[PDB]
Amino acid sequence: NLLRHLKISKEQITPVVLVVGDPGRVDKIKVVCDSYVDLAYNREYKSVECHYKGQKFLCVSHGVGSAGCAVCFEELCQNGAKVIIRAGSCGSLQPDLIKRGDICICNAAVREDRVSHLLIHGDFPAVGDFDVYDTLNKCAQELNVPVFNGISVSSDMYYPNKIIPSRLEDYSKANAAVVEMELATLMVIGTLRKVKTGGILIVDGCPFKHQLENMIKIALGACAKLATKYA
Amino acid sequence: NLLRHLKISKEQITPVVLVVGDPGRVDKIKVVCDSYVDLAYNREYKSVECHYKGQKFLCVSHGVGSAGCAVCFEELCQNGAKVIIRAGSCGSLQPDLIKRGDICICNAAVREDRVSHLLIHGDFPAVGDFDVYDTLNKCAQELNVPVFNGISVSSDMYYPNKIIPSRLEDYSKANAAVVEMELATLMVIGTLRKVKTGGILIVDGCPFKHQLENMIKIALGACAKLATKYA
Amino acid sequence: NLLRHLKISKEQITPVVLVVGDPGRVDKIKVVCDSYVDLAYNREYKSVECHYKGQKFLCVSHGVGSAGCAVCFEELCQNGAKVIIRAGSCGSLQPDLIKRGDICICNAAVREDRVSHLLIHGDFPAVGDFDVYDTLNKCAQELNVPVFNGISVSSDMYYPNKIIPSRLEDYSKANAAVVEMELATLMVIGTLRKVKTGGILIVDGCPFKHQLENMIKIALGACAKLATKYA
Amino acid sequence: NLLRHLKISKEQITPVVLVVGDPGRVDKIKVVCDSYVDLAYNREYKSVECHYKGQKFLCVSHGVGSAGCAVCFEELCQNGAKVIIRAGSCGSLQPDLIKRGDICICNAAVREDRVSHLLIHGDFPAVGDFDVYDTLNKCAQELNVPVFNGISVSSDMYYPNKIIPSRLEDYSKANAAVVEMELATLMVIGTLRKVKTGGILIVDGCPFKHQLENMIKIALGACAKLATKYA
Amino acid sequence: NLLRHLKISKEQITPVVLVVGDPGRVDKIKVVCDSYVDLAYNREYKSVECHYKGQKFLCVSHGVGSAGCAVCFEELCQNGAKVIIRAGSCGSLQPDLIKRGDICICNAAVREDRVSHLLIHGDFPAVGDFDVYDTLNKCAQELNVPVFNGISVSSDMYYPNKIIPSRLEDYSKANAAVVEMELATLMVIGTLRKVKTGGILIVDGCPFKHQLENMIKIALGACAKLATKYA
Amino acid sequence: NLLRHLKISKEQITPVVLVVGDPGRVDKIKVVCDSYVDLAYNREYKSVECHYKGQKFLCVSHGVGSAGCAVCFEELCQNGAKVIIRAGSCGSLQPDLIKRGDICICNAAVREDRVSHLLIHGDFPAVGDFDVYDTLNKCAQELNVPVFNGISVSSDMYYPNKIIPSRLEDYSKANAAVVEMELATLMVIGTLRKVKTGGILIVDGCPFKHQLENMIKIALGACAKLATKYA
Ligand SMILES: O[C@H](c1cc(C(F)(F)F)nc2c(C(F)(F)F)cccc12)[C@@H]1CCCCN1
Ligand SMILES: O[C@H](c1cc(C(F)(F)F)nc2c(C(F)(F)F)cccc12)[C@@H]1CCCCN1
Ligand SMILES: O[C@H](c1cc(C(F)(F)F)nc2c(C(F)(F)F)cccc12)[C@@H]1CCCCN1
Ligand SMILES: O[C@H](c1cc(C(F)(F)F)nc2c(C(F)(F)F)cccc12)[C@@H]1CCCCN1
Ligand SMILES: O[C@H](c1cc(C(F)(F)F)nc2c(C(F)(F)F)cccc12)[C@@H]1CCCCN1
Ligand SMILES: O[C@H](c1cc(C(F)(F)F)nc2c(C(F)(F)F)cccc12)[C@@H]1CCCCN1
Repeated sequence: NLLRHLKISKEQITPVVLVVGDPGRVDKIKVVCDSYVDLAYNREYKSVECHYKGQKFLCVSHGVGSAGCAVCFEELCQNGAKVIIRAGSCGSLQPDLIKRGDICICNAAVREDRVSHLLIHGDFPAVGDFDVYDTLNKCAQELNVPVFNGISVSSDMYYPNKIIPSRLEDYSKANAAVVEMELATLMVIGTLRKVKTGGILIVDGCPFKHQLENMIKIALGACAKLATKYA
Repeated sequence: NLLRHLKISKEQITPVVLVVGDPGRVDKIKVVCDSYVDLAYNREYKSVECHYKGQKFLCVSHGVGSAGCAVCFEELCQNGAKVIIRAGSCGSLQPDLIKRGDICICNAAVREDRVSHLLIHGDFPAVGDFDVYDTLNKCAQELNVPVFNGISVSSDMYYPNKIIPSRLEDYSKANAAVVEMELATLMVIGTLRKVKTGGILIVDGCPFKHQLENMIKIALGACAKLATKYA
Repeated sequence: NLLRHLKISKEQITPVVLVVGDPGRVDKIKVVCDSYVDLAYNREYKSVECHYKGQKFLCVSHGVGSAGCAVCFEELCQNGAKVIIRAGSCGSLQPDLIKRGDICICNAAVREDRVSHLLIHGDFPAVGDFDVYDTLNKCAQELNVPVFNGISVSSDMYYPNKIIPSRLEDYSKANAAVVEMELATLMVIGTLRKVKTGGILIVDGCPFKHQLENMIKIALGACAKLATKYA
Repeated sequence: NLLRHLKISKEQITPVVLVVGDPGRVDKIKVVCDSYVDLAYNREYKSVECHYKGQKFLCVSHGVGSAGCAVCFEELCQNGAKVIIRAGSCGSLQPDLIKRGDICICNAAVREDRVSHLLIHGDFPAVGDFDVYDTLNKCAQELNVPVFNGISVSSDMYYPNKIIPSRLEDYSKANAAVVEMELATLMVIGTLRKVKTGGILIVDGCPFKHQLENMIKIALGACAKLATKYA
Repeated sequence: NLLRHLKISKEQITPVVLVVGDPGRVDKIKVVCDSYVDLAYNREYKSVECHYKGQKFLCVSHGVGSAGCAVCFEELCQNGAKVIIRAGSCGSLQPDLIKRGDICICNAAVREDRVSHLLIHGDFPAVGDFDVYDTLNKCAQELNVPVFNGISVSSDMYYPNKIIPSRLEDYSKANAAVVEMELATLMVIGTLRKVKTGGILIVDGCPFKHQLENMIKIALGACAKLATKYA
Repeated sequence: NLLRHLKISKEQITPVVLVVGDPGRVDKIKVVCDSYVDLAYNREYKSVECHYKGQKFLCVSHGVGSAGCAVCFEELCQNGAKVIIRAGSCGSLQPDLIKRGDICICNAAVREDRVSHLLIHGDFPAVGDFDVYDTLNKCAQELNVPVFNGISVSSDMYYPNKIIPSRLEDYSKANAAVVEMELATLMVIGTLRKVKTGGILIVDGCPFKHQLENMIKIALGACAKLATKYA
């Protein structure tokens, strides 16, 4: 009784799941835990059980882009996952303030996908669980890692054309901090299925004009903290 | 140099502002503080300086509905206000779980207004500041008052007709907790102007099928806590 | 058996109602009638029975903005009101032609609200009753007061930002005369509930780059004329 | 220097124009005037100069549907026409009240076209000139012909399918009286170009479940009345 | 048992129909066939039975614009027509490449109408039948007539205003070749009713900055080829 | 000078590219060619040079979903690819007619993504190149493999919820044949960048109520045929 795309079973699903885009990132994360168990690898979806600080939680890759990741997240959320934290990279939308390697823990997101709109009307917020956000922030503080907080623009467009103007500049003026491609989708799906979500991101560019290791530490720390509550 | 609709001046604006819909509610709130100073009353917008736990903060009425309240909130946000907490009433969207007199502290809202859409594209979240939410929650806990947390549906429609179906049932299924008329507007305006916002509401009905005093205590407590940081 | 927000009863509702935004305006209007009876004051909604030229009609304040005023107008329309005329202020959209203190009697309006869209699809016109418009015009003429006629832009945005362009310039080029915030809402609600509506406005600004007394006279005149038909 | 589709020249354009859909209707109208002059016939656009009650005005066919008629109306409005009255047939949207052969003089219309939306944002009303409406009504009264007044639903769909529900039932509940295909387009174009418009229609069906001659008389009467003002 | 607007009967409908906008074009086409039979002329809809290369097919005029032509096309498609090819004129959207008199055979179209949107959601393509396109192309080649291939922008706006920008420039950059007013409507209706459609157009202008006879030959050739299959 | 996500270089890009969703599918395809060269594997994007019938063309995996695949397709289209054919699986939208294992070669698609809408207005068709479609069809015929032809619904939603109705039933009634998740995106991107595209799909389910090998043969055959033209 395996999940259709993750090819893992319901019993293999822990309460806390760390998600990342790249299956290769799962491999670099697992070796930084105390131990791990490889579970499956199907398409872009790679699943490993991570063991860290006496706690147990999966790390799963979701692929690039909202529709791809919705299949991952739906399979998790409908099969016992209670907390999903996305860790990844992003573009800065405030290049004067937030620079290469800076880390942003996000509370909400702009819904520039389609799938969330196929699930619920556009007016509904893409918003993470406060507790997951508080936990992520507290782990950062404990490790003395400075971080930013803010809204991420989640967009299905990576390569713009020159016909329809990009809204990234509008959202920068609206004080959105960063840009990526899956957080909003995660948050809407999460909310609809009673799954607590959050997101922590490392800036690796700007669309306009050691830190990684720390980001990962923060994310694994938050997962261990959250996991403790369900064990 | 008075504000056009609030008829108060920039110097009279404290860092923290409590907002409520009804000017009569301002009067019932002020007398529960240690002392107060009546500042102005113009149209539906009543402003009083509240004194509570050694702290100083305004209580301002915003009127019914999103466009009316946007004029209030814009005048505050553009003239020195740093934290705005809305306190009011709402309908329950989960009548089995959340009942008459229950109190909900909200993290985000559904944007069923127009004014927010005239300010920023629909995909952008209506989301409150986490710190304001954490503060509100902590005051509740300190007073041993149980509370719910969740998304509020902010709608410009109070009296439905029978032509266009209401989305309230959709949003209830999407796990939105409550319904009111101004929170989303507050949150978008707040975000756009770098003003930290939040909302605490008391259930007084359902669109489908002592506690007040406690709500007010929580709200005044959070305002005093937040105010301390800027004095 | 009181109306929920107006706090008046069905029997207190006359066939003709004059509506204005500001409760203070009700007070300045009532004293210009032959006599009056104060009925209620709840939130921003102030109701007074006006007596003028042997006729009987209410003057009710509706607050600022479309959602707020929809609660007022729905309570009136569902409880026996047959004719509602809004009197108020507006911005000029044709500053070369229509200046400070000029009076505009409006036949239709731009629906830049939300509530009307929650009632009926966007394609439907916001249009006043011709008879109410003809009456308003005829009273103006009788008093030898010059007036303009045209479409009003009804917008939920008073304070623009600099992200999303305002449509006010588009509508000025489309030959819309004035701008305000509630007429469209009135007209749609009116049409949906078989209530005859209209609007007369005095210019008090421009968003781009004695007369009051006369406006009020015109409005009270039209109300007396219309009221005569139902008594 | 002929108009591109009407194949008439600017000098041949009178201040008042009667428009109808069918070129054959122009022929049946012209012979009921005192005299006439055939001007042109190109595609569906037939133009004749009508002479009636000592007055001079064109009767022009506009074809079926909004985009077709917009070319007619734009050529008229940009080349000296001041008043355009559409006369035609329609479906009843209130079959209990308004029956086969009843005549409706319309004040406004539902914009279920595209071309008007390519000219101006959806929120803007399709509304006729009050004076043209008053004139049409007064001619009816003079001839003792009973008439209805109301909003027409102007739709680009004549033959519905069974996938997307028709809004005709919604608009019937919204108290729209009749349905046709060009009035809204006329009214928007009219408003944008400072041309006074109106519409008088005879019911010839229902989408749900002697009089002609009188309609035509009313229309020719109104044209003669309006024309007198510019001669 | 006549069709309501075409005024022909079901038995008079051939499997292949050539459609054109102008009823006068039907007259110039019929005389180029081997023989013909005039069937009807009602409003802008002129129907003639064409006889060419031993084959039998109608030529029908559809009028200007999408809503008008939808009535024509629906009456054909619901009454036995299997193949509809539109032949007409268009504007070039690539003036450097495609010039006056050049001929474009179109595979798909931009849906800038309303009626198609009243039939099926905007996301659905306006696309012709490949076989009809292949046939049209092969007839061109047989007659050694050079042709272009591409998407046509079908727009309900002929005369732009200066408020809402035209999308024609956007679609030119998107590599749309030509512009006209009815192809998209034909293609959607065709697809919905299982009718095979296509379009061949001759450039006669640009919105920016012998060949006819050949176009007609190509169109009559394709109709004869297609007709052979059903006889 | 490697492509950012494909991690191949411009010189490694052939004129014809076969694309598939699953990187594992690339592996099963390559071994069926005469020979191959593994080029790269980064994230879900696996690239191999295929050698077949004396011809040279890449096979590249694009991942699940529209936004993910747009990064793949944009990198190809902007770096020398002239023909992209997608081969994959789909759901049947006509379960009576089109069954498990049946193969559909698609001419156009429904744009239920977001990224295409961020590139060009919704009215623009998602349509493949006719020549690629003709080639695919001819290879099928040569191998005596029966196939269907039609429109695919491309949707970003795989797992529906029960709040917002799925349009799949609407599109089935509109005669769309199949459903998948990337074809529309491919086709729009293709059209915008002057890249010829197409799609061949094998039915493996229905959302309502040997053949593989043949599909692959057809796809490799079409790629070899198309490649011959550029070598
Ligand atoms: O989402 C991450 C990301 C996205 C985008 C955006 F969507 F705006 F173009 N920009 C990114 C940037 C950018 F340079 F800011 F543009 C840097 C790092 C990651 C980015 C990447 C997207 C490609 C796949 C990996 N995630
Ligand atoms: O926003 C509060 C409120 C709104 C609405 C809604 F918008 F859904 F109809 N319902 C409320 C309810 C309701 F009964 F749940 F419907 C109770 C108490 C306050 C409500 C009120 C609205 C009227 C003015 C005072 N705030
Ligand atoms: O609706 C009236 C009004 C509105 C607006 C608009 F919505 F465009 F900004 N502009 C007004 C102006 C303006 F100056 F034209 F902008 C003058 C007087 C009244 C105005 C005011 C709005 C604030 C509350 C009282 N009614
Ligand atoms: O606009 C007139 C008309 C339209 C429509 C509608 F658009 F709803 F289907 N219904 C009509 C009806 C109808 F029967 F009510 F449906 C009767 C007479 C004229 C009608 C006709 C439409 C066909 C061309 C002549 N005008
Ligand atoms: O559709 C044909 C057409 C349309 C348009 C457009 F819709 F863009 F304005 N432009 C055309 C042009 C134009 F000059 F390119 F603008 C030339 C020839 C026919 C055109 C004409 C439209 C008027 C009625 C006859 N078909
Ligand atoms: O796009 C293919 C596909 C999609 C969908 C849809 F989007 F409707 F749900 N349904 C599919 C079906 C379905 F069973 F018809 F629902 C079968 C096989 C592939 C399908 C799959 C989607 C998951 C990732 C692989 N492609």
